[PDB]
Amino acid sequence: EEGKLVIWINGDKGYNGLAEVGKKFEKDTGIKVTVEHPDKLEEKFPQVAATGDGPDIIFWAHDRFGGYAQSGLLAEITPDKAFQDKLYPFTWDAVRYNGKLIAYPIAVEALSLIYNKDLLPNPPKTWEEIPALDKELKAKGKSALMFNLQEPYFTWPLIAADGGYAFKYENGKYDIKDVGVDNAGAKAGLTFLVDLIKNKHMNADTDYSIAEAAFNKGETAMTINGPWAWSNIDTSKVNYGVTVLPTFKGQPSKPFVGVLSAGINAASPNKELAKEFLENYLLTDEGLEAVNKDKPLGAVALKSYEEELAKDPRIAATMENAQKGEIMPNIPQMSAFWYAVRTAVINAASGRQTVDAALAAAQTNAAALSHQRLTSLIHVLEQDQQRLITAINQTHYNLLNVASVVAQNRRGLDWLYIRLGFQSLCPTINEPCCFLRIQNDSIIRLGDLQPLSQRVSTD
Amino acid sequence: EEGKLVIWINGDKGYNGLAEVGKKFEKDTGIKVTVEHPDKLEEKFPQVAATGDGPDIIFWAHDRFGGYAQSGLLAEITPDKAFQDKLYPFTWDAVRYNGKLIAYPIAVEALSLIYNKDLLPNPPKTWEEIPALDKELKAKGKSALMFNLQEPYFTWPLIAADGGYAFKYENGKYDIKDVGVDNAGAKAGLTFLVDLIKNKHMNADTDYSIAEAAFNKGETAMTINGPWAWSNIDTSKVNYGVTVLPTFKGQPSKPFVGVLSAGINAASPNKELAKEFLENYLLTDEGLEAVNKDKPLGAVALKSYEEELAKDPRIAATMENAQKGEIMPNIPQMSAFWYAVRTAVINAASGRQTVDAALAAAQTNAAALSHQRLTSLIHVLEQDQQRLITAINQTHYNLLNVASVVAQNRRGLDWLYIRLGFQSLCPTINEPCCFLRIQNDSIIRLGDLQPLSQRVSTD
Amino acid sequence: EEGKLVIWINGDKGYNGLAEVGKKFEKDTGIKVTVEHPDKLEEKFPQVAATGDGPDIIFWAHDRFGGYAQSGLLAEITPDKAFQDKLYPFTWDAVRYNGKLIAYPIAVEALSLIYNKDLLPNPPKTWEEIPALDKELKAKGKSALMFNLQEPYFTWPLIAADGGYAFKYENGKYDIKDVGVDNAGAKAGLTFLVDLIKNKHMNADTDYSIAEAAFNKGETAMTINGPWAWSNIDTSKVNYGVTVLPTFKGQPSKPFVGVLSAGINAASPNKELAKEFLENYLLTDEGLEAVNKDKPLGAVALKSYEEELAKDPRIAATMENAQKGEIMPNIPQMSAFWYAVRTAVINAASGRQTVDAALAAAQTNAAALSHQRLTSLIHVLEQDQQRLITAINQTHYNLLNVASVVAQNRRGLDWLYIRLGFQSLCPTINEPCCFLRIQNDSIIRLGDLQPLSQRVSTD
Ligand SMILES: OC[C@H]1O[C@H](O[C@H]2[C@H](O)[C@@H](O)[C@@H](O)O[C@@H]2CO)[C@H](O)[C@@H](O)[C@@H]1O
Ligand SMILES: OC[C@H]1O[C@H](O[C@H]2[C@H](O)[C@@H](O)[C@@H](O)O[C@@H]2CO)[C@H](O)[C@@H](O)[C@@H]1O
Ligand SMILES: OC[C@H]1O[C@H](O[C@H]2[C@H](O)[C@@H](O)[C@@H](O)O[C@@H]2CO)[C@H](O)[C@@H](O)[C@@H]1O
Ligand SMILES: [Cl-]
Repeated sequence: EEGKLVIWINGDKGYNGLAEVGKKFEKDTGIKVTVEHPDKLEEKFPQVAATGDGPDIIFWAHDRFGGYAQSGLLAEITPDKAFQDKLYPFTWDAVRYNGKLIAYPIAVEALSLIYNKDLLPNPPKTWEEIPALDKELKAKGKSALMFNLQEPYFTWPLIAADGGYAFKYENGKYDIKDVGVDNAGAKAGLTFLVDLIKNKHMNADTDYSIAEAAFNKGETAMTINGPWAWSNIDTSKVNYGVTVLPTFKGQPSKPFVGVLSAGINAASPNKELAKEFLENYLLTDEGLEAVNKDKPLGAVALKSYEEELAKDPRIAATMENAQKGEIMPNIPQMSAFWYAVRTAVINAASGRQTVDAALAAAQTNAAALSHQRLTSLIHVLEQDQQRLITAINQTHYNLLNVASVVAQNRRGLDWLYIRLGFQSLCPTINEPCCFLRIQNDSIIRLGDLQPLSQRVSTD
Repeated sequence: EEGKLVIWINGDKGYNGLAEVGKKFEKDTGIKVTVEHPDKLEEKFPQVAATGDGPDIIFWAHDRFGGYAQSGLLAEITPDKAFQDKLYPFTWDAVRYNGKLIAYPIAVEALSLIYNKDLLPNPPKTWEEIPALDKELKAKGKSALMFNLQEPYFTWPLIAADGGYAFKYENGKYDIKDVGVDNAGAKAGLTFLVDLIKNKHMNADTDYSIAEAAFNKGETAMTINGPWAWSNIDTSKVNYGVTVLPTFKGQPSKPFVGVLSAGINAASPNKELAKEFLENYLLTDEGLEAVNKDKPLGAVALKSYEEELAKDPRIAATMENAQKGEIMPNIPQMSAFWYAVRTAVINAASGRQTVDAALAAAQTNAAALSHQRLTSLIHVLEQDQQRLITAINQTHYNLLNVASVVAQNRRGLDWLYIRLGFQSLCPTINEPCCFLRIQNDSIIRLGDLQPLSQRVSTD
Repeated sequence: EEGKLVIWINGDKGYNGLAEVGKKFEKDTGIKVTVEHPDKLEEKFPQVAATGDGPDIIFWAHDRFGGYAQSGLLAEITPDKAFQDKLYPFTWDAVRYNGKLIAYPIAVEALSLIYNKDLLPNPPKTWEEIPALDKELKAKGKSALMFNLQEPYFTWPLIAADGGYAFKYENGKYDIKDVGVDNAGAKAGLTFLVDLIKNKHMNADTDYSIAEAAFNKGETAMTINGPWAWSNIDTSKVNYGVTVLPTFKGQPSKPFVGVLSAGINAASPNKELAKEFLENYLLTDEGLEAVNKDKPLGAVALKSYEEELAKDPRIAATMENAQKGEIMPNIPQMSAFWYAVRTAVINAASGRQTVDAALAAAQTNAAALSHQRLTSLIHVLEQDQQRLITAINQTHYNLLNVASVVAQNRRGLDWLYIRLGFQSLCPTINEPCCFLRIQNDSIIRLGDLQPLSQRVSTD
């Protein structure tokens, strides 16, 4: 592991293009670079890193990096002044935590409205016109809009539009106790979304893959997604545009803006190699181009290459949406916020909770990293109890099966004894009879249990 | 469910009288009203309401409504100025939360001392005289005092008398971090109560039903209860009075005063029908009278009807005790407070904990809604582990039973083989013998486990 | 239990000498005194005391007593002015909590460097010289240093040296939210220690017993321990000295100073007997001498006897280290702090976590008594799940064993039926055949579960 590099990046990004940068590094230096894209990497990273494992370099939007740093998992990076000047200062702000740089910023990501120019020459300026737009499109076997409803990143622009917010920003400092997921703006936003589902303009089950396939197959007029998605739309040959997100109550949708960033694992014995790879290889016009040609990065942090990329109307639209949204905080509590909003949106979308109760609970859960932890614990314990009860049940049925064969064996022993002219088995061998007797009251008592979450609230 | 009303109210209130109001509503409008009184309604409500179920209207004392509102579960009510003027302003204060009305107030409830005039013509002015009073009554086969020891509502007046308090009220705002369940006043109060149990003037097991039956049967000279209880005493024909609660250390007992209130479920598609039922039907002299004749409501919020009720010496006594106690907060943390005091009082009463350790723990638990949650979780997990271990144990014994029949079957197979002049089973069929071999070290290791609560504290 | 005394004291202290004081008490008064030294007494005490059990008198360093008092478990002690003057005021400060005395102080304990004068005539002034010292000692079949790595008390002096601290002390008041276990000083301290283990100058598994035996057997040049340990070194006949702890980065090591103290259980019906035992018997030159001759107490609180003890160069060294360290807080949060640092040090020492991730987690856990509680809960639940799964697994294998005998019984039934000229069992008795059929998918699904802690973090 010393003398080589392992890099993790998300499965929706240009990892094959990044591997080409790794191949050039290897060509020039002899150093092997391996790029992986595990699932749930943003959750896997802190677990493996804490034990001194995990990759040398970790790529994610900047919002998770404050927590990683607070947890002891990141090396402070040491770019000199000349390198720092190569990148936009606002990108350096995104990766600064308690005064220290904790990652290299790569690219600015914001969500936009992506629309099919052949189905919809002139896309809606407002969210409110969508149901009527969907009505007409449905008559022709299409739909107006499909996007990932399973990740709150995609719904947040709408929730934020009328006033919803994560943590209040005042005096240059986020207040972790002031959360705006349950104010009037947020409620209106999510109610409008759940209204779309109620009136069957969207489906609660739609996830990344489903929306992408529908848009890329010409089935839906619009989707909501980031620069990474453009590559596959090009391949699909759909005639698409990338524009400003619809307004809600006359207010701009407010995407949470992410800076794709690369951190160095505090436990890496390859911190200098990682620095040189990121600074001398990836963060160059040629390194970034290789990644971008694979899956587009968005508006890159590197001024020299961004000056070219900026002339792309897709990148102009990206930055227009960015300017309307807000840069994500990188505070450790961002993971509690996302977990809470994720739970709210899914619960509300699927009709398992009301909008207002979903959001009230999110408000509580976002307002403490320990709050979600308790929520997560009870959720996981509830699952474990069901797995335990299931195993206990199956063993019971297994035992009943075995008993059935034992009973047949006993009947066969008796029949034969009698047929050969003895008494039945037990008086013949002169033993008190052993009878099958199975108690099941315990098993029945387990099958009665309401789920753990309910029983904890009802105590 | 649209076009009809479902109402929940507690099993100790006039629900048959409320159903008569529902019947009149149905007569005038065609709208069916169904009144239910499930057990634990105050705990069932928030669970079903959060999923968009539960009743249209929920009745409880006002203290729980802040939490329900904070959780997204209540509609703001919209009574006009003319209706608002019909009710006392202090009752409207009880149902106001973060500036909004969240329920209709119905009636003011306070606990009083109810005494048997034939056993006790002149009831005690002080708690301290009770043991000597009980001494003499016991000589004649009676007791001085019996009341519900399972619900802290009933013991709180005593605990509060010498200085105990829930949340500190200053600057018109409750301090959730300043809790007075473990100060000197509170300790003295609960010690005096546990002293009554120690010296056998009361029993820790006495609950609502036991006290009510004893008083109503003429077995005990005194009880502590609310206006709802009077109805059944009338039926019993006991000659009773309703008076000021005894003093403790020369201080008035301080009942936590409740306003029976009716909220509208945020998820009800019948919010206007509910408004009209509460405003045009229940909150009238005739609506309230129908409920009151069933079980007395106390001092009603409706000025017109209260002006009659006030002439009742029982209602005068009720309000004298109310004025000496304090209006309950309606803050979300009230449920943590009640849970904590409930646990303390029962633990101390039953001698499972010392007064001082019981109250110290209550202090901690009341000082955070998340604190009780952890306490409740561990309590529930401890129960679940025991249920799991019990099932695991019974399956083990089931398996031993099955094995016993299998062993007898094997002995019978061998005997017969030999009797028919073969060798035993296994050399005859030419197989290595399979032997019953049951491992039980796991089962024994489970039977060794101290309860979860102890093991978590001892980690 | 009324009319006798039960005393708990730790197994490393002079409990046989304390029992001699108990015997003198019994001789003079008739009152039986029983001294016990259960394991984990500091954790057992609060559990048994809360139920009104446990000893009359509890001995521990003063740091745990604030929590015991806050939990309702200690009697305020009532020494008069004349008795108070017998002991140093700073010892009385150690046992004062929210303005009240909650224990009798006995003796001041600080860790020192204990060295073998024959292996090491001139012990190191610095931690940094130890690896080179160990290098040379190892060549002669010895080692430089061995001390208990399982209890953070012993490692803290080093962690504190360069700036690590527990709770920030300002304005005479500890800030429970300002914890210094994860600052630069603390990280450097623990990194140096783990570096010693990496480079094999110490072993992560070394505990109290192992270090004591190695030093007392002449195998290692140095150990770190308190006055109690001297007694067994005397017995060993090793030629030892007791000196100032090594410096780290030119800074003194900073032992957390403990005052061995004796509290009276709030639930004791023997509070006056306990007072008289502690004041009239133990806290005398003769009482303390009896304990000290068993295992040395350190610098005693009793001025009269300390004036003699102070002339001991071992006691001078003890107090030099004390003055360089700091008196422990007695705040309730000390137990969360010790639990957190214990976990960090072991995790880092054993290489299960990195120094930086270990300490970051400790920082979080020390910063709330409820934080550790959640950590402890998940740790205990993880263990319980494994015990449950193990039992579920063994029952499965038990059932497979039983099934194997049942299958052999069936084969023997068939063979015999056929041999006696019938058909096989089932067509002969004219029954559909029952077959053994065991489902195991549940069991396999349980064997797949990652540990609970990981799954809760990954939710
Ligand atoms: O859905 C919550 C999720 O949102 C963001 O993740 C984005 C990411 O920033 C983009 O690069 C892209 O991969 O889509 C992701 C959503 O699936 C946050 O960065 C992440 O922390 C958060 O969990
Ligand atoms: O015991 C705690 C309990 O007290 C109060 O409940 C009262 C209620 O207000 C009365 O209407 C009557 O029904 O007796 C109840 C006690 O059993 C609080 O209102 C309730 O929130 C709390 O849990
Ligand atoms: O290791 C943490 C532990 O440290 C202290 O315990 C000391 C004790 O003070 C000494 O008398 C001696 O017995 O060694 C102990 C360490 O094993 C704290 O007093 C204790 O609260 C803490 O858990
Ligand atoms: Cl069998």
